[PDB]
Amino acid sequence: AIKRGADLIVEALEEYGTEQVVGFIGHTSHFVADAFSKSHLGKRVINPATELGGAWMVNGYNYVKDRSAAVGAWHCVGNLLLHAAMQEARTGRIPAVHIGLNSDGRLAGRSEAAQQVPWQSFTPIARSTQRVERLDKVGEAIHEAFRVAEGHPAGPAYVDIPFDLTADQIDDKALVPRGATRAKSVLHAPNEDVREAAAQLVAAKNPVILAGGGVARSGGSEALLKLAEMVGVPVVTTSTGAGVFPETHALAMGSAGFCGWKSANDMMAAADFVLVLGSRLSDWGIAQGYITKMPKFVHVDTDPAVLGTFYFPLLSVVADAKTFMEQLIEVLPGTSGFKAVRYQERENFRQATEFRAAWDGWVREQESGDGMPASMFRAMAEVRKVQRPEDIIVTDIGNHTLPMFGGAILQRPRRLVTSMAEGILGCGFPMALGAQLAEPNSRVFLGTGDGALYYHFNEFRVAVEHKLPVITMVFTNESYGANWTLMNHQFGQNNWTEFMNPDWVGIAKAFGAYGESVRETGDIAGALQRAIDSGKPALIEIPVSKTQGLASDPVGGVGPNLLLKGREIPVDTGGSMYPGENLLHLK
Amino acid sequence: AIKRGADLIVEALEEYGTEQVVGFIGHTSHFVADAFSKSHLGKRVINPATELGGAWMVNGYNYVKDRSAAVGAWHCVGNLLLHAAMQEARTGRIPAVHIGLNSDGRLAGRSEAAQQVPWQSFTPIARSTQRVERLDKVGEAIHEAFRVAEGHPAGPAYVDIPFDLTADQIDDKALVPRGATRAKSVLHAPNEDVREAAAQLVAAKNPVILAGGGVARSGGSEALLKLAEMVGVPVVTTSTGAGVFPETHALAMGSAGFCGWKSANDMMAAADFVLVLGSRLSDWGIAQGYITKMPKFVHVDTDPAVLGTFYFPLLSVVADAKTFMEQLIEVLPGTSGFKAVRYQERENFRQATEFRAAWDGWVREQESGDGMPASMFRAMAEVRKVQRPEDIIVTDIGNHTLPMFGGAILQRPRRLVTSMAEGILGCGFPMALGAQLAEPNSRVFLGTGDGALYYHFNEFRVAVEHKLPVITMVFTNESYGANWTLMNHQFGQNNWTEFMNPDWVGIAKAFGAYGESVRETGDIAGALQRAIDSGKPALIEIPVSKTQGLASDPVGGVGPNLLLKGREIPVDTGGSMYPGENLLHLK
Amino acid sequence: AIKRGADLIVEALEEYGTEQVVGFIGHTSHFVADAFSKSHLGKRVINPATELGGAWMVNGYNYVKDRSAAVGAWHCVGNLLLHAAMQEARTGRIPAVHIGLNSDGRLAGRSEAAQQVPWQSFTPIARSTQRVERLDKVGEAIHEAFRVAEGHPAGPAYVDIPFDLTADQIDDKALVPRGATRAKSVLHAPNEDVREAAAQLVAAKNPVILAGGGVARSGGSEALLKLAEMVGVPVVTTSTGAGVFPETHALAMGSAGFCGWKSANDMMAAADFVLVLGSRLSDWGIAQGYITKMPKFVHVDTDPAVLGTFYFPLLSVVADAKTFMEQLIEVLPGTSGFKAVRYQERENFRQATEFRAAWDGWVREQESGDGMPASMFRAMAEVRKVQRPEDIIVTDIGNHTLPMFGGAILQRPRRLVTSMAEGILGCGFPMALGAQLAEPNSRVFLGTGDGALYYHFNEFRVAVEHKLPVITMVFTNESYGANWTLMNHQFGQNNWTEFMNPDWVGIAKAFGAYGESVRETGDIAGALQRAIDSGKPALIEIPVSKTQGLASDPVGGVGPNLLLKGREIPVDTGGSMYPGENLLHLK
Ligand SMILES: Cc1cc2nc3c(=O)[nH]c(=O)nc-3n(C[C@H](O)[C@H](O)[C@H](O)COP(=O)(O)OP(=O)(O)OC[C@H]3O[C@@H](n4cnc5c(N)ncnc54)[C@H](O)[C@@H]3O)c2cc1C
Ligand SMILES: Cc1cc2nc3c(=O)[nH]c(=O)nc-3n(C[C@H](O)[C@H](O)[C@H](O)COP(=O)(O)OP(=O)(O)OC[C@H]3O[C@@H](n4cnc5c(N)ncnc54)[C@H](O)[C@@H]3O)c2cc1C
Ligand SMILES: Cc1cc2nc3c(=O)[nH]c(=O)nc-3n(C[C@H](O)[C@H](O)[C@H](O)COP(=O)(O)OP(=O)(O)OC[C@H]3O[C@@H](n4cnc5c(N)ncnc54)[C@H](O)[C@@H]3O)c2cc1C
Ligand SMILES: Cc1ncc(C[n+]2csc(CCOP(=O)(O)OP(=O)(O)O)c2C)c(N)n1
Ligand SMILES: Cc1ncc(C[n+]2csc(CCOP(=O)(O)OP(=O)(O)O)c2C)c(N)n1
Ligand SMILES: Cc1ncc(C[n+]2csc(CCOP(=O)(O)OP(=O)(O)O)c2C)c(N)n1
Ligand SMILES: [Cl-]
Ligand SMILES: [Cl-]
Ligand SMILES: [Cl-]
Ligand SMILES: [Mg+2]
Ligand SMILES: [Mg+2]
Ligand SMILES: [Mg+2]
Repeated sequence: AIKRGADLIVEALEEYGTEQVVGFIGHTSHFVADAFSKSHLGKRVINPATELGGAWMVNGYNYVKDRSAAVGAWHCVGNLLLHAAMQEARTGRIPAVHIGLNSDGRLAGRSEAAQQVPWQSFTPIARSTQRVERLDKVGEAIHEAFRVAEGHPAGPAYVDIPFDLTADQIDDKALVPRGATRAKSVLHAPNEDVREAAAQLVAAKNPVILAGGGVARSGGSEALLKLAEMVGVPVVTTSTGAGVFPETHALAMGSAGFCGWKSANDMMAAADFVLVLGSRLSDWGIAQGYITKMPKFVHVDTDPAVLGTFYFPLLSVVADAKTFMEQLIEVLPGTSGFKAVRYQERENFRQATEFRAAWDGWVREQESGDGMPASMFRAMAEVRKVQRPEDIIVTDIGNHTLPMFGGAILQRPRRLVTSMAEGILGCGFPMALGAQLAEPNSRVFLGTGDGALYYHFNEFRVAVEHKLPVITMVFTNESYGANWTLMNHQFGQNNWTEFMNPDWVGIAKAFGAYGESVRETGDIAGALQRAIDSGKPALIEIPVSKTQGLASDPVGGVGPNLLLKGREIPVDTGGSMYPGENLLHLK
Repeated sequence: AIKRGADLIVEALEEYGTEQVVGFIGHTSHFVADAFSKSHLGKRVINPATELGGAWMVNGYNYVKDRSAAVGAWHCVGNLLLHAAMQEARTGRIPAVHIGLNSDGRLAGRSEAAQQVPWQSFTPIARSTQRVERLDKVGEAIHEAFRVAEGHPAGPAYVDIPFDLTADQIDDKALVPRGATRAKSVLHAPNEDVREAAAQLVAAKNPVILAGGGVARSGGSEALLKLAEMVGVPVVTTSTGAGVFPETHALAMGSAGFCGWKSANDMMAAADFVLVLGSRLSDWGIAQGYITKMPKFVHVDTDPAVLGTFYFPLLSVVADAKTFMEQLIEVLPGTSGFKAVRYQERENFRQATEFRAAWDGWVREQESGDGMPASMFRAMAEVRKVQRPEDIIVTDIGNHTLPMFGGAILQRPRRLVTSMAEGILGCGFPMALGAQLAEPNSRVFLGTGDGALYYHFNEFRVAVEHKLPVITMVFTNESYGANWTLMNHQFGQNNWTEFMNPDWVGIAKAFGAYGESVRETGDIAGALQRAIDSGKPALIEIPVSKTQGLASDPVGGVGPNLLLKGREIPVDTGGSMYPGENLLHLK
Repeated sequence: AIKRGADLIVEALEEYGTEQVVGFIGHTSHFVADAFSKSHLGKRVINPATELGGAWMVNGYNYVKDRSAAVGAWHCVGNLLLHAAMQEARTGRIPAVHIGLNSDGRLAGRSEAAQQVPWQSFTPIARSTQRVERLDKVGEAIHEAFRVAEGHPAGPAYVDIPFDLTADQIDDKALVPRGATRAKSVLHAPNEDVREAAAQLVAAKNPVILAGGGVARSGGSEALLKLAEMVGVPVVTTSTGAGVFPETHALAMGSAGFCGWKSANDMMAAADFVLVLGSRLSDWGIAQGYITKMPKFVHVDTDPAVLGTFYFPLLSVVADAKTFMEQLIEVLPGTSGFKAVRYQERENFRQATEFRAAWDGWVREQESGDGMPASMFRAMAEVRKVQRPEDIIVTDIGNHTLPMFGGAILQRPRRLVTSMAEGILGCGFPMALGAQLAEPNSRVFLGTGDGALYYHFNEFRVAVEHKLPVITMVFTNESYGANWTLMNHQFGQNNWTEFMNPDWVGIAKAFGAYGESVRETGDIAGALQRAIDSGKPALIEIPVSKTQGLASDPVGGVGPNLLLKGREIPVDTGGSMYPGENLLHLK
C-alpha cells in the first residue's frame, strides 16, 4: 500500500510497544501529528509547555516502566532543548526514544539555511544517534532505536528525520520490521560462582547485601526477601534500589550514600563482606566521589562494563539479579557451614538493629517541633500518614533532596524518582507528571525546592488539562539553599544564591490547580487532606530553613568532594611564551 | 603573584571588555562566583530562573551591542540547557562567550561519574569550542573565545573548564594576555568595483538598495541616507537591517520577505538591479526558501563565505558596508550618466511611492478591526503613539510575528529583536530582558504569543528584582495559532495546536509585575499608559483571533515552502531485504 | 616512588598482559621508547616501515590471540596513518590498544601549531577514544582501554597522551591499577531455551549447524565435534569460524558465503532449520548483501546487539557458544524423539555428502592443468602438500580471495587471516607478519594479489630483520583483476585497473629475502620447497589470469550487490531553485 512517511513512523512506534507520546507541533511535525490523529496512539498525546519539560515527562514515565513506553516527537528546533533530559537518560539508564523532524533535506548543508538542526550535537549523549537519509529507512531506523534504548545498559536513542520524508509516499511492503525479537534476560551465573558467593556469605561475620536499581529492573523483590531472611543478612540499597526490600523490615538498613540513611552508612562501614546486586557503584551513589572504601565484595550485574571499572571485586559475575539470588537460595542448604536459623537469632542481628534504631531515633528528632519554619522531615512524616505502598515520592535537587530520601520509607520498587544520575535542577515537577501518566493508580507526592520549581512549573497547564493530581510541596527558603550554606562555609559569603518567590498559591490558582500556604497556619496535615480531596494537581507552599538537608545533616557520608581544595601548580618550563607576552619583551 | 584560576578567569573577562555577567550557581561555579564578587562585575550579575532563559538574555544584550558585552558563566549540568540559544547566536551572527565550569578533571572519563558534561555536544554549534586541560591555558582560551566571537562572522564561543582548575593557584606572570587589538574593519573595495557598481546603479531603470544587518554592524546609516537621496533609489531592508534607513522616509519600502512589508516585496519584484549591502540572503530572509528570483545584483559583504554560495552576483565585493557607500558617493559625480536631481523628481520615484502608499493603506485597514478579538496591527498603532526613536520592539515566533514586523516603523538600527536566524519559540521575553539590561533608559515593547510566553515567563523573577520595565503584550488565542490555521488548510483538521492559558493577569500580580487585560474594554492605549506609569515590568493581555497574522495576511511572499507537497518515491531495486523480512519468505 | 609518565605507561602495558609492542620513533615517543628499553617488553619491539603497516601487524597478532597481546605506540603524526587498520579491528572484533603520543599540551589549541593531532578523528572508529589531560590519569586511561578492547564485542581502543606528560614525573603510589578483575565468560543459557533448540533439531528433516568466529573465541571445537556427531548434523562455518570443525570430516560442508564453498551454500539453501552459534550474520558474510534467505533459526551469541538486528530468529539466546553446546549435549538424550544412531546412518547424511562430493570434484577440476598461467586452486593444492594443521593461511582482497578460501582446508581455529570485516586492500602481508610473530611454531602461507602486495611490501625489512619466514605467493596479472573483470561486464570496458609490476624476484633479493619466479618454469612445488628450506621470508612470483576467482567462479552465491543498478529518481517539487539558477532566469 502507498503510505506517507508520517504514517510509517506512527506504525513503527506502535509496532515496538509505544503507549505514550509526548509531542510538540510545528510545520516539520505537521504530517506526523496528522498521522497520529488517525491512530490508536493519538488518543494519549501530551503537548507540553516546552520540549525540555516534555522530555523530563518521558524520563519519569520510562523510569518507572523500565522500557521506552513513552516517546518524544519534536518539530526541528525544539529538539535543541532536549540535551539535559537526554543526558540523565543516558547515565541514569532510562530507555527513551526521541524522534526529531528536521527541516527539508533539500536545504540541508546550505550555509544560510534556517532551522537545520545540528543532530550531531546528540552524538556524545544518546546511546544511538541516527540521521535518516531515505524514506525506505524510516522503519529500520526506528526498529534500531528501540533495540538500543531497551538494552543493557538502557538509555536514550535519537532519530533525526528530514520532514520532506514524512510527506513523501512509498509502497509499504515489508518496510516496517514486524515481530521484533528478544532473548530472555534471565542470565544464569556459573555454578562455581554461586558456590563462591555462598561460601563468602557463610564465612563472613557481619555481611551485607547491597541491592541497586538492577534488582528493580530484574523484578527481584521476592527472591531478595527470601534470601535475606534465609541467611539473616542486613540489606542496604542504592537510591534507585530503595523499595526492593520492605523498608519497615528488621533487616532493612535503608540506602547508603551521602543523601541516604545513617543506618546504611554505619552498616557499610562495619561490614566484612558485601554481596552487590544490580548496582553500578556510582560517583553520587555508593562511591561518594570515589572516596568510599568497599569491604571485600562479590559484584553481580548484567552489564560487564560496570564490573571492575573502579572498585575491583573479589569476584565479578555476569548474571540477572533475580536469577542469581534464586541460584544462591538453592545452593545454600548444602554449603559447608550453613545452618537454618531464624534471622532474629543470628549473631549479627543485634548490631544491625542497633544501627537502624539509632537512625530512626534521629529521624524522629527531626520530625519534632511544629510551627515555622517547618522541618522537611516533619513534612514527610505527614505524607507518610496518607501514603500507600503504591504511591510515588519525587524530589528535585538541593538541600531538600536529603530529607526527601530520609523520610521516604518504601515497600515496592521504582517509587522514588529524580534526576538520579546527573542531578539536573528542575527535573522534579515534570518527572512527577510523567510518573503520574504511567501510574494512574498511584498518588504522586513531589517535594521540590523553590529554585527547582521555577524551571518547569509552566507544565501546570498539562497537569490541569490532563487531570494529573500530583501533590506538590514547594519548600520555600528564597534561596538555592544548598549553595547558600556551602558557599557561606567555603568563603564566608554566599553569592548568586538568593532570589524572590512569587505568591505560589496565586500561581497555582491562576492555572486552576489547588493552592494553599502553611506560612501562617503550619497546617501541613490539613493542607495535604484538602489537596487530596480536591482531585486537582496541588501546590502547598511550606516555608523551610536555608540550611536543613544535604549541606548540613549528618548521615555518615564521606563525600562527594563538593568543597574541593585547590593545589598550587608549577608554571611551565622551557622558553615558550604566553600569547601577547611579545609586547612585554619589547614591541 | 600567585592567583586562583577563578580570579584569572575574571581578570581575562574584564580585559576583553565584559560589561554584564549572566551566571548560575552550583558547586562547580562557586569559585568563579566568589571571584566575581571581588570585581565591579559582581554588583549586577543576573541569576536567571533557568540557564536557557539566561542564554537568551545574553543574546538580546549582545544583539543590540554588536559585541560580546554580556557573558554566560554556568555550573556544569546547566550548560546542557544552552544549545537552543547558542544555535541562534551562530546563524544569527550574535557575538557571545559562554564559560562552562565542568566537574573535577580527576573524575572525567570514569564511566559512572556524575555531572561530567559532554562539551563535545557544542562542537557543531559554537563557532569555537575549547576544553581547557591546564590552568596555565585559562587566559589564552578566553582570549581565543573573544577573538572568534567578535570576528566576521560573529557568533558564540564556548569554553569548558574543569572546576578544579578554578580552585587551583599558579604564578600569574603574563598568563592573561593583555593589550589585544584588532585590525581595522573599514575594508575598502577596489576602485574598479566601486565604478562598476556606480555604472549599474545609474543605468538601471528601477534599481533598489537592499541593506541588511551588516549595515547596522558597520554603522552605515548616515552614508546610506546620503547615497539613497543622491541617486534617488528606494531602500529595502532585511529584518535585521530595518531601521538603518528611517522608515518614515519617502524612499523607504520596508523589509522584504515573508513577514515583511508588501511595498518591499513589490519593489523587489519590479527591480531591474539590486545593490546588496551587508545581507547574507538567507532562507527565512531574502531567499524565502530559495524561491526568490533575484534581479542582477552587486553583493558587498565582509564575510567571503556568504558571497556566491547560492545566488550568483553580477559582481561580488569583499568590503565594509559604510566604507563602500562612502566610496560610491565619491565616484558618482564622475560617473557618466549621473546627474544631481532631487529624488522626488526622478522617473522611478512615483512607482516606489505607489507601492508604499498601497502598503500603508492596507496596514491602516488592519488597524480598524476594532472588536474583541482585537487586531495586533491596532496594538502596534497604539505602541507607535508612545514610541521614541531609541525604543526597542521585540517579538516571538508565530502568527503574531507578521503584525509585529509590519507595525514596527523604525528610525535607528538594532531596534527589532527576535530569534531571527532560527525562529526558536520562547525567545522573546528573555531577549527583551537582555535588551533592557543593555539599554537601561530605552523603553522595550514585546509582542508575544501565548504559546511563546509559556516558555520563559519564569524570568519575571529577574524582571521584578532588577526592575526591568519591559512592556509585554500577550496576544491570547488559546493556541499555536499559526499551526492551527495552517494545519486546517493542509489536512482539513488541526492537531496538537490548542491549550489552556492561565489567568495571565493573575500570574503577573503573583510576581509583583503590573497586569491588565483589555478583554472587556479594548483599551490598549490606557493599558500602555498605566503600564508605563507603574515603573514595573508589565503584562497586558490582548485577546486575538487564531488566524490573524502569518497564516492569513498576504504580504507578497513567495515562500518558504513549509507546507511542502510530498513526492512518490520508488522502492529500492536489487535483492536486498528489509530487516525482519526474512520471516516473510518462510513457508 | 617518583616516576616519569613514560615509565608509568610501560608499567601499565605490562600489568594488563601486553606481549608484543609495535612502535614508531619520533620526539614525542622518545621518552616512551627510552622507558621500553629498560623493561621486559623492550626485548620484543617491532619498528615497522610505516605506522599503517605496523597497525596491520597488531591486527594479525591479536586476531589469532583473541586478546590485546600486541599494542601500538606511536609518535604524534604517525597516528594519522592508523584509521584503516583501526576500522577493521572495530567491525572485525579484533582487540587492539593503541597509544598515541601527541605534541605538547601547552601548545594544543593554538591555531598555527604543528603536529597537534586531531584525536577526535578516531571517535567514530575506536570502541574507546580517550584524550588524557593529566599525568595522574595515565594508568587509569590504559586500564580502561584494555577493558573496552577485550570485551564483547572486542575492538580497538585509542589513548591520546600529550608527550609532556611522558617526561613529567609524579609519585607513583597506587597510580597504575593493579590486579584488574574479570568475570567468567562461560555464560549459560536458560534451560527452557536449550530444550527448545533440542526440540527444533529433532523435529528438523535436514538441519544445519552454522558455526562462526565466536565458536573460535569460545574455544568450542571439542564440543562442536561431539554435538555434530551426536545429532548427525552437517556443519557450515563463516570465514572466521572455518577450522573449528575439521574440514576433512564427512559432515564438513565448509564456509557459506560469496567466497565460500558451494557445498555450504547448497546445504544452507536446502536446510529447514539452522542452529547459529557465534556469528553476526554479516553483510559480506552469511547475509551476502542482505539478500540471503535464512531458514527458521535459533541464534546464540554473547553480544545481544547482533541478535535480531536484521535476521529475526525463531529463538534468540545470550550464551557462550561452547557452554551452550555442552548444555545441549546434556539435554538431548531425554529429549522426545531423540535416538542415538551413528551419523552415517541418519536419513539426512546422503544429501550432505553428495553436496560435499560435488564441490570437491569441482575443486579438483580447478586444480587440473599445470603450466601458465597457473590456477590459484592448483597453487593451494601445492601448499596443502606441505601444510600442517597448525599452519596459517593468509589472503588479501581481490579475485584471489575466492581460491584462497576455497583451497584452504583447515583443522584448527584462527588459521585463516585477512581484513575480514572491511576488505581493506594491502592487509595481507603485514597481517601475515603479525600472525607469524604471534605463532612462531606455525608456517604462514600468504596468497596475495599484485595490487595488494604493492601496499606494504616495504615491511620486508621487518620480515628479514626479525626472521619471520612467511611464504608469500604473489599472484601476478598486472591488474586489479576483480575490477577488470567486473567493469568489463558492467560497462564493456575496464578503467583504472591495469598497472605494471616490478621484477618481484629482484625486489625480494634486494631485501635479502628468498625470491623465485615460476613464470618460465611452472615449478610451484619446487619453489615452495626451496622457499621453506631457505629459512627466510620468501616471495614466489606466480602468473595467473585476470579473471579467475571472486568475480567469476560459481560457488552458489547470491550477493553482495557489487554491480548495483541505478534507479531513475524524480526531481524535487516546489519552487526552490539550485545554486546559481538565478542567472538562468535573468541576472
Ligand atoms: C543530589 C543527589 C543525591 C544522591 N544521593 C544518593 C545516595 O545517598 N545514595 C545512592 O545510592 N544514590 C544517590 N544518588 C543517586 C546516584 O547518583 C545514582 O543515580 C545511583 O546511586 C545509581 O544506582 P545504582 O548503582 O543502583 O545503578 P542504576 O543507575 O540504578 O543502574 C542499574 C544497575 O543495575 C544493572 N542492572 C540492570 N538490570 C539488571 C538485572 N536484570 N540484573 C542485574 N543487574 C542489572 C545495570 O547494569 C546497572 O549497573 C543521588 C543523586 C543525586 C542527584
Ligand atoms: C518567523 C520569522 C520571519 C522572518 N521574516 C523575515 C522577513 O520577512 N524578512 C527578512 O529579511 N528576514 C526575516 N526573518 C529573519 C531571517 O531569518 C534572517 O535572520 C535575516 O533575514 C538575516 O538578515 P541579513 O541577511 O541582513 O543577515 P544577518 O544575519 O543580519 O547577518 C549580517 C550580514 O552582514 C554581513 N556584515 C556584518 N558586518 C558587515 C560590515 N561591516 N560590512 C558589510 N557586511 C557586513 C555579515 O557577514 C552577514 O552577511 C524572519 C525570521 C523568522 C524567525
Ligand atoms: C572479499 C571478502 C570475502 C568474504 N567472503 C566471505 C564468505 O564467503 N563467507 C563468510 O562467512 N565471510 C566472508 N567474508 C568475511 C565477512 O565479511 C565477515 O568478516 C565474517 O563473515 C564474519 O564472521 P562471523 O559472523 O562468524 O562473526 P565475527 O566477525 O567472527 O564475530 C564473532 C561473532 O561471535 C560472537 N562471539 C564472540 N565470542 C563468543 C562466544 N564466546 N560465544 C558466542 N558468541 C561469541 C560475537 O559477538 C560475534 O557475533 C569475506 C570478507 C571479504 C573481505
Ligand atoms: C540545571 C542546574 N543548574 C544548577 C544546578 C546547581 N544546584 C544544585 S542544588 C541547587 C539548589 C536548588 O535550589 P532549591 O531547589 O531551592 O533547593 P534547596 O537547596 O533550597 O533545598 C543548585 C542551584 C544544577 N544541579 N542543575
Ligand atoms: C522551540 C520551538 N518549538 C516549536 C516551534 C514551532 N512553532 C512555530 S510558531 C508556533 C506557534 C507559537 O504560538 P504562539 O506564541 O501562541 O503564537 P501564534 O501563532 O498564536 O501567534 C510554533 C509552535 C518553534 N519554532 N520553536
Ligand atoms: C584500500 C582499498 N582500495 C581499493 C579497494 C578495492 N579493491 C578490492 S579488490 C581490488 C583488486 C586488488 O587487486 P589484486 O590484489 O591484484 O587482486 P586480484 O583482483 O588481481 O586478484 C581492489 C582494487 C579496497 N578494497 N581497498
Ligand atoms: Cl517554526
Ligand atoms: Cl549540583
Ligand atoms: Cl617529527
Ligand atoms: Mg530553595
Ligand atoms: Mg497563540
Ligand atoms: Mg592482480
